[PDB]
Amino acid sequence: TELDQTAHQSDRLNNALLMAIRSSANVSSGFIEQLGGHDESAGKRMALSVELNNKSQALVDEFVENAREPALRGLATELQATFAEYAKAVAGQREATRQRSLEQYFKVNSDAGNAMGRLQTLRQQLVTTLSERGQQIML
Amino acid sequence: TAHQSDRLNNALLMAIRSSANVSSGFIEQLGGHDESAGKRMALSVELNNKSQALVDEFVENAREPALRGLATELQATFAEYAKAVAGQREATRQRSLEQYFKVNSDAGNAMGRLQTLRQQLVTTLS
Ligand SMILES: O=C(O)c1ccccc1O
Repeated sequence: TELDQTAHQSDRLNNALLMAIRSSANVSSGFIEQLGGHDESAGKRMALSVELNNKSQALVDEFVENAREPALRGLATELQATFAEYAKAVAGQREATRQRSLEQYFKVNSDAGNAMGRLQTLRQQLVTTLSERGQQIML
Repeated sequence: TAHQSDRLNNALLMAIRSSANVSSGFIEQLGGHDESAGKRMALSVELNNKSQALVDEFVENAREPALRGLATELQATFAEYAKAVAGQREATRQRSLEQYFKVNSDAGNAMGRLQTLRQQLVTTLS
């Protein structure tokens, strides 16, 4: 049944990164809605961005708990540390939205992109490692 | 089955990055970063073309009747998302905040459905 446990680890990964990117999509589009005077819609996107990054970090933390094989743990905790960096930058984008400052938005939008670029590469290496472990069981 | 999951997961990650880039690009236009906004727009076009190609490969390789209806639903829902993101791009080229807001709800709801659709598709891929 360790076979179906590598699939749960892979789905936690894919869901975490998808929601992590959806959260940045919500703050940027919410920032635009705010500049158009759509305060209510912008507030809902801020809340959705909070909820998505919290859900993603919960999956990430569940991911590193169940990653016990050392061929997997080395990439797992770098994914957690990189994500905490990504989460703070998106949180910085949200406070710039509430403050209506393009200045603060550009200040941390480069941080979010850098951490997201490393998150996507870390997912690729982790997905390959999980797929390799699952295949190792069938042979 | 491994190629289908890679197509599905990469298609969705690239589709959401295509949207995040046009919103980023729109914000750069508001700040006077016209050259940097053009680079976000081009990357959004490319991510959309690549994710559309993966969705097409996925649907063609999803023949087992347990997946045929779910694959077609993914295709149509993905079409709704891409159309909205294309509307985000055209609202950006016309520098219209109101046109951006109109299509933003269509993109958010479609991607919320794609998130649940992808989960159901990979459990049927087991
Ligand atoms: O994924 C979302 O929730 C979303 C929201 C607004 C715009 C584009 C999007 O993908």
